[PDB]
Amino acid sequence: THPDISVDVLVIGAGPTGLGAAKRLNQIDGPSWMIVDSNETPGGLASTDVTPEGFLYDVGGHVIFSHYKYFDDCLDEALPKEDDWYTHQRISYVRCQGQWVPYPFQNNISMLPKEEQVKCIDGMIDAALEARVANTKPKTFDEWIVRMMGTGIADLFMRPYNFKVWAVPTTKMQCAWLGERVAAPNLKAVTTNVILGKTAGNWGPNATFRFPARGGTGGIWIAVANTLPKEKTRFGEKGKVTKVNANNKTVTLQDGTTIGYKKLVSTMAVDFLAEAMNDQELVGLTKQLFYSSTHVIGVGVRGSRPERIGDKCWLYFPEDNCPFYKATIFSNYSPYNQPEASKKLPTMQLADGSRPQSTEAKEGPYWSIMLEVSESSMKPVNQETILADCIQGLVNTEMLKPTDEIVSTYHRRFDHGYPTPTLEREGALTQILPKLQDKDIWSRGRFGSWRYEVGNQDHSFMLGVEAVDNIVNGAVELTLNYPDFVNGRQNTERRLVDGAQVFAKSKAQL
Amino acid sequence: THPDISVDVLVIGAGPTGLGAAKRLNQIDGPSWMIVDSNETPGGLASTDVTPEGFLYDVGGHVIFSHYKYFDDCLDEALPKEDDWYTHQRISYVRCQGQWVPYPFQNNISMLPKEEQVKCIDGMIDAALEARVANTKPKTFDEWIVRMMGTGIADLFMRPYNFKVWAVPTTKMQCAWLGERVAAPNLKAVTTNVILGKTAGNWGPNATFRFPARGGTGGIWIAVANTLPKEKTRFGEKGKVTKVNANNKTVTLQDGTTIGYKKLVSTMAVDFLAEAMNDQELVGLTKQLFYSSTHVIGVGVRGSRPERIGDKCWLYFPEDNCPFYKATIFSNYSPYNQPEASKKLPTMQLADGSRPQSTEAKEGPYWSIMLEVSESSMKPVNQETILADCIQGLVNTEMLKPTDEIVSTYHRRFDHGYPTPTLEREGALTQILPKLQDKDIWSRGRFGSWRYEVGNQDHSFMLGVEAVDNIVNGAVELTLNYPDFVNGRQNTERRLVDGAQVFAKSKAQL
Amino acid sequence: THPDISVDVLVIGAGPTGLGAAKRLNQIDGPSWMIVDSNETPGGLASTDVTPEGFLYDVGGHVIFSHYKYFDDCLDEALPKEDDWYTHQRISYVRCQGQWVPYPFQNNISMLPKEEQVKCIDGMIDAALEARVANTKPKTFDEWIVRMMGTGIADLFMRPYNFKVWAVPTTKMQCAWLGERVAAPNLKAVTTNVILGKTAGNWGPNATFRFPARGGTGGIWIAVANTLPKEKTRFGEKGKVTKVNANNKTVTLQDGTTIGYKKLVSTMAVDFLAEAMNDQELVGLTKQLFYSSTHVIGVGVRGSRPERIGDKCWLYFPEDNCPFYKATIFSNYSPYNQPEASKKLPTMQLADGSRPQSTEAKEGPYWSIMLEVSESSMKPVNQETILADCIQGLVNTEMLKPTDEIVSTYHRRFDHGYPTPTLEREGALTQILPKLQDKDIWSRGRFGSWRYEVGNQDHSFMLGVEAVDNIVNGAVELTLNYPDFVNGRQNTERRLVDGAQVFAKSKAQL
Amino acid sequence: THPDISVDVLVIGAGPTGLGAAKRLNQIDGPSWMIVDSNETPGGLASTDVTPEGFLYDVGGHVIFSHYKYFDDCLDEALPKEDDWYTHQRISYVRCQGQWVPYPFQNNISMLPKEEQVKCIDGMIDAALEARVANTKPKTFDEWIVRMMGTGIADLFMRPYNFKVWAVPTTKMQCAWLGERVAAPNLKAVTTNVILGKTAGNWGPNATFRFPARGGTGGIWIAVANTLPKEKTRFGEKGKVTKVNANNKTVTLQDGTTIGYKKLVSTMAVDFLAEAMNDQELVGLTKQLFYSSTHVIGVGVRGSRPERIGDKCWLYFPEDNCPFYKATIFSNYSPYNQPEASKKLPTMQLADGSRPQSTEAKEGPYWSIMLEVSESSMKPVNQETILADCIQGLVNTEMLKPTDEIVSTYHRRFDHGYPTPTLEREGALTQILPKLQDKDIWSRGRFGSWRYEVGNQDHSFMLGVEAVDNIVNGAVELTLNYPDFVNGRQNTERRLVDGAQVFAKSKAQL
Repeated sequence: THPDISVDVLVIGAGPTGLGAAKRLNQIDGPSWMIVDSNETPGGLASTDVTPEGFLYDVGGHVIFSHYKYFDDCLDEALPKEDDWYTHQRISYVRCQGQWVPYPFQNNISMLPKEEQVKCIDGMIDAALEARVANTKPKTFDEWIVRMMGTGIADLFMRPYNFKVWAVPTTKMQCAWLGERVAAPNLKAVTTNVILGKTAGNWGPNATFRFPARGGTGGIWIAVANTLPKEKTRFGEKGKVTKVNANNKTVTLQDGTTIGYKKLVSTMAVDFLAEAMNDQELVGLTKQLFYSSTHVIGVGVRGSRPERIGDKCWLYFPEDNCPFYKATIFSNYSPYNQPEASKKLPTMQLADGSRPQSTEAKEGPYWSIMLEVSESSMKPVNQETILADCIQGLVNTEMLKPTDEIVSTYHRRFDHGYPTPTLEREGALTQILPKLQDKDIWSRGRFGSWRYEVGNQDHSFMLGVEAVDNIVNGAVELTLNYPDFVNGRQNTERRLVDGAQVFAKSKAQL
Repeated sequence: THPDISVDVLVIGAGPTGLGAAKRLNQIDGPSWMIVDSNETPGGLASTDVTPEGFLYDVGGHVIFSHYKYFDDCLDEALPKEDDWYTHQRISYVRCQGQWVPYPFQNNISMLPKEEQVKCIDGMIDAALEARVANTKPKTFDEWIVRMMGTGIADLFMRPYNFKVWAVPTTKMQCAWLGERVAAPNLKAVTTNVILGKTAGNWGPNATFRFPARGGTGGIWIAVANTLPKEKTRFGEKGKVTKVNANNKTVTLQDGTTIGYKKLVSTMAVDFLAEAMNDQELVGLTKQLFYSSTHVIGVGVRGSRPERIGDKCWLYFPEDNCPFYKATIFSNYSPYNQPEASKKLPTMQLADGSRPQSTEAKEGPYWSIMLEVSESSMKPVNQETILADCIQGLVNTEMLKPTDEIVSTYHRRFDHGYPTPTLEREGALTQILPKLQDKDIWSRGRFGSWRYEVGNQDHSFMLGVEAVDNIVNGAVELTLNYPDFVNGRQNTERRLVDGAQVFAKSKAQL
Repeated sequence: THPDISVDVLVIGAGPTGLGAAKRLNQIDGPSWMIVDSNETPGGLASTDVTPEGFLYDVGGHVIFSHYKYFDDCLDEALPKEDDWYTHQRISYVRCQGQWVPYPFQNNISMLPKEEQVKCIDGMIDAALEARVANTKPKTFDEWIVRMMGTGIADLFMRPYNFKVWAVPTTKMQCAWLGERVAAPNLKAVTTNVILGKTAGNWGPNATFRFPARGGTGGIWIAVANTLPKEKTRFGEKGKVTKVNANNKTVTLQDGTTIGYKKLVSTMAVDFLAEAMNDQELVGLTKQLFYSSTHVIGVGVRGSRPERIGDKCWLYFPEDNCPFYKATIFSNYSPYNQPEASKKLPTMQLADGSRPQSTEAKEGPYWSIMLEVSESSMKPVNQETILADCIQGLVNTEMLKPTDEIVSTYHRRFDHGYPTPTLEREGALTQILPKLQDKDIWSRGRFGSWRYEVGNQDHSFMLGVEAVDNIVNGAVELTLNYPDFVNGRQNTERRLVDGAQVFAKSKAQL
Repeated sequence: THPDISVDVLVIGAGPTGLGAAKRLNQIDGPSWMIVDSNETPGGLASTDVTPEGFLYDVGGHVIFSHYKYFDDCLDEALPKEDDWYTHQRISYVRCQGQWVPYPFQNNISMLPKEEQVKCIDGMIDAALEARVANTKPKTFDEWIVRMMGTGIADLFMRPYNFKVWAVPTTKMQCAWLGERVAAPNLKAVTTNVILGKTAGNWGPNATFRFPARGGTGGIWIAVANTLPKEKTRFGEKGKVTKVNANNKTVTLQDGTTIGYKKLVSTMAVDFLAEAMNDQELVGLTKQLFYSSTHVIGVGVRGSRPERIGDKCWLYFPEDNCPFYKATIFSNYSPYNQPEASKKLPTMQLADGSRPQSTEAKEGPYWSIMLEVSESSMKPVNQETILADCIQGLVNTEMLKPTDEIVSTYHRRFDHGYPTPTLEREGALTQILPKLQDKDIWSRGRFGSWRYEVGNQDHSFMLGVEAVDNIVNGAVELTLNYPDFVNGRQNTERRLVDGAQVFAKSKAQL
């Protein structure tokens, strides 16, 4: 029997990855292609939400630092105007004992109490002395932390914070994933900074970043998707994949429409993929993979941006005085993330969780905060209380005075939030991925390929892109198999306009 | 003024690199392309010469181990029949103090005299003890050798041999070039072999290889070049580039024909390239690069293959009893490298350089030997005596009895033999290569890009191929910039028939 | 009430230690003194027994190597004649897999099977590599063995042998005791010896030793004791100490005679001493100390000394094919340890445990063998079978052919054989010894002070000597508290004739 | 010919060493003995001088910390009353950049400027990291300093101070002497002190010490000498040894009197001894030794003890703002080192070097300061200026305000001040000392045996004591040959009343 539609390359999911695939496919204009999504709005986890009070909220506050000139070109195409972007300097801090410690924590010990400085420097001297002699490699994340920082920093920040974010102990995670993630503190420099009381907040890929002026990060992907031929796309309930038959290479959607593919590029969660395939081997294989759900909490609060907050972007909270691991001053990114000052809104509550002194709509201005709370089977959260706990933590961390008027509240739980880099991960993936590809299926993405090392927006985009480029031009998928390689360099070869396009354009010219 | 010919991509040189470029170009069938060469026969340094007495000789006995399935595919295309190739197991030895020591030398100490065994194991223990404590990296090749093996093996083999081949001391070469070249010996295994008297000759990329049944390795490249459209090739005095004007992107040939290009893939020696451009900056820059001239000596000798030689493939000679650093029993590769048994040839001389007892044409059978002798400004040779010294060395190494009858003598001096991995090399290349590419000039190859690490046949072929793939598809030149990356893996992504070709073929089917 | 006898210094036990005490006391001739013993013959554990068939047997074959010129002087006084001593070269071997491996075992790996040479050298390389980096110190004997030699030599010899002698696992013993006992293998020298098949049997304090011509080693202490005033000695049942009252400083003998002292030098087993004091604190403290019983076996066998034995002195047996840890060819020391050639003796049995072919008294000559078998609560023995098992071991080790005729059989069990250097030892001794000295009691000797490091004959002699010299001249007991100090030097200061004696003589001369 | 006097043991020199010899000889009461000295007052370098204004001064402010219970006993005998001694807690500082840094300097980095704190901690980190890997031993004192501390502390304190005291560079001195002298800083504790701003002034043999109430330290040795039989002594011009004949064992004094000896204990400078013997070999050998002359400066100053001085005992001065390496607030030791308050004295000068405002004799109270200034051929001093320069340095170091009234001035040069522990020292001594003892001569003392390690008062006393105890009782001279052994322990064995004395007494009681 013949399928309703038949393409050479079928792309499932219109998130950054699938949009990357579609962008490269459309750039080449070679094989016939088609992209579907169960969501009427493209963007996936990189989309933006809006509260009834006019407050924008990303999925955990995203930031663009690209290793890819291609990604750069696509973004410059989607939003070409100068005033489409705001450029921001990275201002990051860590909350440790009533202090704001300049990121990276391990490099700013000088801003700690003396008693803790002692412990940290001690552990550092220990770890350094042993590292001078070591020959083996760290087995676990925890081991890597101890070797690179010391027990002082490990117990004061690393262990509790990393459990607070990853929802698993650092002893159950691997250590191959932190090439450009976790900085390795140098003893001499650290102690020098402890003596001189100076700082060093230059380390990190996020040195200087940019953010879309309007519509949040989702606007970027809507704008990108708008560069694609509308007829080659299928977003909404009409594009929801419900079945995948790999034996005869056909995908069945929600409405019943069947598509035939020669090559499949799937960016949905790989466990969902196996579940769709009805391949018990692959289901059982994927069920060895571990992830953590993400709770995104939004708070819109009345008043000018406090002096206490300043130009802070995002902050880490390793302590237990709050349920969230990271907060973001969203209002600092773009004035269009929150309502204008002339907008009148009623006070929902005070930061202490009591009635307002007035239930009338007052003017602004406003500012916005976005918190993230992790969940797993090792770290459950209570949904009905999590908002109140988040606000209460905002009080306890001196983010909000108990007199501060809360204008809006947001809360959304994402089942698949983080692809946990456990010890069993590669053991599962090196089986799952090659077996999918032998059925001509390229499963890529934050949950398609499950590798956090390369699970950022640009990374995903180029996962889709390189998947397609592999399928067509036999290119090697560097982004997928060599995270250190791609993250360690400036990828300037692949562009939105290639020699193929140029030469063909000059070919049809005559 | 207009050029006589205009192409999008112009390829200079029909060696393995240029032919790689041409192969990928012709595969994609995108932009207009043209390949030229000053030689009527394609193959470059990978070609085959023949003596008037019917003996075949490569340029140093070229042996194939491919890291590239693309290279594999092109070869399988050029010579498709089963009987086009002969399969051989690697048999390699090192001549050390009247002994044949199985490659790798550093792992077969057991075949040495006891005193030297002691020296070697001593040096190895020292080096192993220091390595347990080392935190820095070796500055020079010499340092790398001492750290990895010890002064015993260093003085007994590594230093004198490496001078004998590289024509420069090991203290003037870098060490970043020897990933899969030099084997790092393990103390425990080495000593265990010294105890048991066993051998370990499985290390090396050459474990098993194949050789073209006829026409030497040059026949391979003729066969490859024959798969190209004849009209898009220009081989001979008509294809000799004498001028390169990068400012207006035009090349002028010997006959006067001018060819305009948009992109230039040049495989000629980079210093010759600068000389052709008349770019004094690039001339002065390239003249900082170092190379060694190579003498190829051939000796056809009467008689069946001696028991003493056996099924040996190639042999290394670190000592000073001979001027050559390597010999190759070329007759072992294919029975068509030398005349048939029934062929009658007069004896030229005995192995001791004396007159034969009979100058009449006698029957065979025959066997063949091919030597290589380095030359530089640090290691000058005398051409008028080098043949006699090579034969005399063949006697001194007990390769030939002084009674053996020499039937044929070959001798050729290639001015650009080896691109020397000096300390200043990268210092020059990181200037030269980017400046050329800014003039849209991809200078690739053994002397186009000057990197021995990746200067083999497959390596060169893929230098051209990936240069083109970069120009057209924006792929990254992994073979050029990341020799360890390409050498340490199995490159299976890029094939002679890609998804582009397949999908286009299915599109022209309807 | 008054004591029957009153002396300034009382010496209990006429073993080497007590004899040392008595010798220094008698040299000084200062304070009044007296020495008692329960045995009519002085010598203690360094005495000789005789079988009814005329075979002499020490207590485990004793060998004299002196660290003390004083000990030397006393010996030269007791036996001054040239023919009172026989000089011998140390010929020692280890029985491992049908092989006689030259002592020290860990330095003569070359005389082992290849398969075991490999293991041993592997372990040595590992151990050397870790030792290059180590900064701590070994906790136990076992750890010391592993760090210094490797798991190869450890499992092949050190562990099984050291259990076979110490009657405790090497993990329960300390490592501070082996300064001049166990040799530390040098990797380079060892491997060089494995290469050249050479030997290294020069290590050890026992380089060239002497042995008393007549009466075994006991004759030395009889001869020494015969330089003491008979009236100041009390050997026999009359001299058996059965009570010690430290409060009023009185000693009650067997017959009831009471001896009052100002200072007490006790050489009996310290636990026995506590039991004699009826001091429960000291009994409890001493019961924490650990010792092993020693079984001494003797075999007189008919025939000339075989070629298979040669000039071997003592041999170690790490394997389990025999119950004994060491054997000694006693007949090699002196021709008087065994009956003369003309002596006629009946054959008791054959070496395989069967009746002789002839029960008549036949001529010789003869040779003698002495075996030692350890016993503890971790290594129980069966006395009724131990002799037969020892002979069987002599068969299994190719010491005795089953045809050999056994002329005499000796067996004696010494309850206190070895002062086991357990981990708890110093923990006990550093309490026991100072608490005894506060009661003016110097407990010295192999079981008086319980330190194997310094439990040799000369060591003991000088333990008594230095104890007295401390009591009289306030000399520091270096032999007791600094075993490494006294063992690592040539003690030439203290002589049998000192300046005091000289000047006193020259004073009485006028 | 017969000598006018004949003794068994002759003791030259009535310093602490010779007095030790005399004390032990007189204790034993064995051989005949005699002690001579060219000085009518016993004490040697440990004597006290007095200025005409009634100010006492030792030879560099001597402080007693005893390793010897024997030394303790002799002192308790000489000055038995409780009020004969004053007890003081050690208060020591280092003058570095207008600061008082608590001893030891290397452990109190916290009290330094930040810029120098950084340098010091850096050097410490480097040195620690290298030390984790080091497998050799330091060759020179300088090397030891760098290894144990770092280039920071080395350049800031160690090098300049140690030159300022030893009068030779730290590169010319050996490192085998500093066991209990120089502290080895622990990086962790040091950095902890730097963080917390804490201190650590507990390290050092001089934790709590005592001082003779009257007559300085010389009073001690006079009091000791007064416990000897006067007839066996010979102090002054009569006891001046001018000639020594070793071949016939006789000594010729100043008056011509000859004394025959069987054993000689010389405590005079060994070079002077060789000069006295006219042994050219020994002179040539002794002149290979190196010493440094010591200048002692005294300043009596009017006024109550300033708050600026406090209860400071002695202070080190590494900088070049003064010529002296050490100062001692001698007035803090005893109120009897300086005149009583009611004493009336004129003012010699103001501390800035001008006339006083009043040349009339006013009252006190007073206080005293004693400086030490080294001299050699590498560090020459000017005698005529050295006093004024010392006072000027007292001004520059803010010890004396320029208004301070100087009451008295002392200045004495000691040709043999310090036995410099050079690299050639042991090379000379291991020849000189044994060759003297072969002529029955025991050269002991600060310049008799020339070893600073053990050149303190108690050390010297016990050098004589142990020399004699070796001559008589064959005791080992641990103090001479094993400085680490004696300094690292509590020597409690040898007492002023020994078992010989007790037993002999009790024997003469009956």
